[PDB]
Amino acid sequence: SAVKAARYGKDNVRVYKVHKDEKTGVQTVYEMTVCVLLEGEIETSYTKADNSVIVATDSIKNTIYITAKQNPVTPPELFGSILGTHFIEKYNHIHAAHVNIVCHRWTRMDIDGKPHPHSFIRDSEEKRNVQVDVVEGKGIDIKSSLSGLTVLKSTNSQFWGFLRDEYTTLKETWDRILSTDVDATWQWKNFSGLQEVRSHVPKFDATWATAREVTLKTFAEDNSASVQATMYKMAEQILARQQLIETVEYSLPNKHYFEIDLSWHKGLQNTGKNAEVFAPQSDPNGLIKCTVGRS
Amino acid sequence: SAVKAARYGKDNVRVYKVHKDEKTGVQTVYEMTVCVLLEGEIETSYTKADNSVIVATDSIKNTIYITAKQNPVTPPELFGSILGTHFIEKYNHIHAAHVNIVCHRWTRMDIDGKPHPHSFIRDSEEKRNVQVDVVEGKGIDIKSSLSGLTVLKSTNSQFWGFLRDEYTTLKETWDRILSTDVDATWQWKNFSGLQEVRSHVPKFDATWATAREVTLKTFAEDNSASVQATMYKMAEQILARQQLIETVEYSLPNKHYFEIDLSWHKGLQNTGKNAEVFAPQSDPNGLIKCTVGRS
Amino acid sequence: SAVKAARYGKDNVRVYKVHKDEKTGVQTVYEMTVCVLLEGEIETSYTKADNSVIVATDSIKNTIYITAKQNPVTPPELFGSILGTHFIEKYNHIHAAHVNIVCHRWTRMDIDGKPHPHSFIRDSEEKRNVQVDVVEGKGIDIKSSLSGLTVLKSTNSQFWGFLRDEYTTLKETWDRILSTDVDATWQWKNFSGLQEVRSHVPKFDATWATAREVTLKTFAEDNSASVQATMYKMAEQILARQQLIETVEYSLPNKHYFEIDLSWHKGLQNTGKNAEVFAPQSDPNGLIKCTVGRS
Amino acid sequence: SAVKAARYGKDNVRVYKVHKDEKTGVQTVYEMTVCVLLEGEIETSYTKADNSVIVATDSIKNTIYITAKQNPVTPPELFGSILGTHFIEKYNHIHAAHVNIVCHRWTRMDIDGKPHPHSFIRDSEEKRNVQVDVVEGKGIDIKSSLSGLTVLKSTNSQFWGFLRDEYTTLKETWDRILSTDVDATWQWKNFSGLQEVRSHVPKFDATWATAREVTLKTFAEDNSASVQATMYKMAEQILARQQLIETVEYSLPNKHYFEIDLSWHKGLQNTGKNAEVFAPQSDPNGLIKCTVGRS
Ligand SMILES: O=c1[nH]c(=O)c2nn[nH]c2[nH]1
Ligand SMILES: O=c1[nH]c(=O)c2nn[nH]c2[nH]1
Ligand SMILES: O=c1[nH]c(=O)c2nn[nH]c2[nH]1
Ligand SMILES: O=c1[nH]c(=O)c2nn[nH]c2[nH]1
Ligand code: NA
Ligand code: NA
Ligand code: NA
Ligand code: NA
Repeated sequence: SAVKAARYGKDNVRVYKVHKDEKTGVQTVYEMTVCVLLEGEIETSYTKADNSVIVATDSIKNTIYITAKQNPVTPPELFGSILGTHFIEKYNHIHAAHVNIVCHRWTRMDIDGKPHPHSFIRDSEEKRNVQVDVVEGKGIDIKSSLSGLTVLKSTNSQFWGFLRDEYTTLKETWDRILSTDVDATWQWKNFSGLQEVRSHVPKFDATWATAREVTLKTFAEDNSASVQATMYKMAEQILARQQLIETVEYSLPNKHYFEIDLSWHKGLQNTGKNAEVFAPQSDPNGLIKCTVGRS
Repeated sequence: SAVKAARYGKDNVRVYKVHKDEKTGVQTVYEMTVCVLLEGEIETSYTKADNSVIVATDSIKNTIYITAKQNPVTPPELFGSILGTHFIEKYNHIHAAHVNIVCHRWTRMDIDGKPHPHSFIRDSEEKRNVQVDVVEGKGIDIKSSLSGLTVLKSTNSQFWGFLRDEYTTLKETWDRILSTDVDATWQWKNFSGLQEVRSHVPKFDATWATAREVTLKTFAEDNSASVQATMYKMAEQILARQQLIETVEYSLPNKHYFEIDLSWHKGLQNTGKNAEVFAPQSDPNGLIKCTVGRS
Repeated sequence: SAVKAARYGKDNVRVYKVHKDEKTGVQTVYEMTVCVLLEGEIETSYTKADNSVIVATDSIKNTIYITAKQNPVTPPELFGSILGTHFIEKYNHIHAAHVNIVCHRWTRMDIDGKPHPHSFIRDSEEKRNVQVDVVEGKGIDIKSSLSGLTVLKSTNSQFWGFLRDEYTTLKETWDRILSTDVDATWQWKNFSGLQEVRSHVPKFDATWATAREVTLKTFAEDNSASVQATMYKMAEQILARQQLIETVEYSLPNKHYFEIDLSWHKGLQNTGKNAEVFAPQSDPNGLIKCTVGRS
Repeated sequence: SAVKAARYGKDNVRVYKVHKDEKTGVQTVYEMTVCVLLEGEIETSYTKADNSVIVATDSIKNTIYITAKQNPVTPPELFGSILGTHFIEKYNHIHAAHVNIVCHRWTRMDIDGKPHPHSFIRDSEEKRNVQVDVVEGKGIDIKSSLSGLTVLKSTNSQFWGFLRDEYTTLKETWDRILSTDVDATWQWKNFSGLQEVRSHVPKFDATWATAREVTLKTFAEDNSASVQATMYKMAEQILARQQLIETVEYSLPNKHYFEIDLSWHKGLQNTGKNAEVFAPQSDPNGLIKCTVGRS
């Protein structure tokens, strides 16, 4: 037998960081969950009990906090690139660092219509994430994303004209509910290393903002022919607004809301145009995926 | 043996309802999870296999949808009272109906600075809940609450002067992080029945708004001596602003953020005044409770 | 305003303990999650920022580990009683200690048909729990339970003869699936203090074993007329086998499995006697409760 | 813009199936959660609102139940292959079917030392899974796995000799706790189609059994030099016992149990040889991965 692939490190490292402006008293907080997995000349730790090649996961944990202490933790694309670069530069035998960061929301509170200098609220479990793969001799590959953005529209969603055969029971509809949890990923052009990442720092926050804004506006305004058609429109627009992105990926569940026929009860009408009460379905759910690139 | 207590029904009933304004095109959505448990002369279903006394849980489920179809689902205090009242009035042998409602957030989207007529976003897993106990001959007892309101302040929290003995290792602090998940309950004066509940309908939304506003403002502005002291201030203010409430209950975890001593590493200073990077602790957590009433 | 009730302490304290037999090499592990909440003359911590009355939750945490170090952690009824007793005896102003313990399963592995001296497997998320309320001048009240015991029977469950009216759509059935997650609680006679608890130590493990054995055997062998009827039989038997228990409580969801009519597809028969494929329903679910005592 | 990749279908389809022996009265149950995602000439559903190319996800759901009705659902490798094959053979424009199956445990109960004909218990959340990719012109690729197998050993785990530098604080140890959640995957030689899968049916259950048995025995008996070294031994043995497997993948968290120094309290000794009480750490955790193939 032989090791064909191997990576190891520390997962689920919770990190908080605060910035305090000594002049204004305004404080700003950041919270994330970090995973760092390393690859390199480490096969003998698996095959020969040779731990000398292992950078202990406990040490990787320490390194995550130390790096957050000495560097900005925002935008996460930059932090992840600095962290990953550290491992491949520090250890000669480590050749790739895989950094995943989940950013948690801490939005400044408004109290009496004025932003508070040091109080925050978790407004939704929506996350901003990055996957930063730092590979020696192959630069830095970054995938940025937003996830857990849960939305619903109560009309202006349709689904008709689909294939009908002996397995089909679904009725065509010209007016249905559409609800999903948005998982959207934009994949950046390869970067040659940390300097190139630094040269584009402002584009990371800007592109995340565009992705979110396009997602929400398209969802709200598209009289949707299907999840497929709507998600494609989102991807197209994001690609047109940031030329440094190569592809856009969407992963969308169709979280179904079923009509409830109540005509068995005193002839109550609750279907079609009379539909007011629906049953949200926890499972199963449609799952619709696509990766969109440049023609 | 004998039945000392018994209640049964349907839990986890997901319900959506939409309101459509035919004139303006504006739609409004409501989503909840409902539990209804009944008590009454039902002991023989347990002791003698006598199912004739059982209103099937499947039927309770149907009744929840039918009631949502024929009545407003807001405020949840009203809906729960109508639902509970139905069971005790409809079935002679049913003497209590216990209705729990969890309201899910569907906040209208703003697109290009203008509210959208039929698109919504789940802004946080914060819930608005009610527990409505409808008991024949004993009126309606309502407990309203907000839960899952997750907040953090990065300073203006203290904890010193606590008891110190041979079990104590915690250092006193004059500046720490405070984060919690707010669970706040206001208990209403007993109502004699559904008419009395109806007579106070506007106070339900108003009191929920006050509870939330007081929670947030007190959390942000109190230079906290402890969780205990801060939560008490919240309770006091809510009681002073709604005389129909008898008590206010708070349940607050202290979700700890620990300093990370990094001086072992190149003498890095990250404690006390130099503290920037912290380790959020998933567990354990302090848990602080109190019920506040009128003197 | 005034404090009407208050309790505080530390929740979610994970604890592991190992016992090593120096003679045989056999090791035995215990793992639990502990919550300790205290009551007493502590109202001024809430109303006057008087932290001198507070035993810090961090100290309660330390005390949990120290007590596990100096005392057996099994049976959990005993450990919880020792822990709770400590707080009310150690602190004059603390008058009640509320101890909740969740015991996690670590079952010894069998390797090549022989029990292994120090390797364990988590065989199910089924828990064994206790709630031990130690109240000064009122002894020790213990509620023991098993929870998360998930079971299914594929026949010998029925439900017919229930009430039918204009809200009823459920068909009567003489053969259905029954699945539930068992939550069973036995409430012990009040104990005057720790000595009395100690005098009954062997009965705690024995009664837990009986409760589980009765639950499983009754579930498997009862041709069930309803959840209500079956759970009552379980409670009766447990009460008859341990006279130190006063009441038995069951909390059982009916986790529904629905038939799937496939006759629309090539006349496939999958209902009634031909039912082979079913759709498990995640929600909603029936919820059936009862507390059984002695006549 | 252009579609670079696309797949869609139904996720989280819960399925139960029962087998009844008319002669013996013995019944056997199977429960799973199924996902089916399709690829093919479907890009116009995304780019041109052309739903004619869409096999509705609702129809995919129906097809999953119909296929379970007409075919054995065990072993899951076979069921997934039959299901995936159906879609690519039935629809000319569908060229790949991706089938994921999670099998849930329903182990027959033993009552009074005798196996019960129709009562089952969920003994752990451990799952048996398959990923079956059916691609037209490229056969069937199957990955089988076990997951959520949670284990602990209280000694005979070591970790010393790892790299030590300015980022290192971890002490070397010659006796520690090792606990993990086993995720083990065996990847089968490509199969040319469903007939070839059928020709190996008995090997699927046998290889799952071997994987589990090897996992448990190696975990229990290896005086472990590291997670890396131990997992490699498992992979090697599985590969040596089934020549139709090409690679074995392990994904193992190191779920840390920390010593608790209590010497600050009355000089209590709870470290090293005196270590009895430990603090399980929920996060962070080491994460160790490797894919092992044939040399
Ligand atoms: O938008 C939709 N896309 C689909 O592919 C589908 N299938 N069923 N319902 C659906 N809705
Ligand atoms: O606010 C706090 N209250 C407490 O009771 C406590 N105990 N430890 N830390 C604490 N912080
Ligand atoms: O056992 C049952 N009890 C009930 O009360 C019930 N209601 N619907 N189905 C049911 N099954
Ligand atoms: O088995 C282990 N492997 C590792 O790579 C490691 N790092 N810290 N502790 C560890 N334990
Ligand atoms: Na390197
Ligand atoms: Na009545
Ligand atoms: Na006392
Ligand atoms: Na095809």
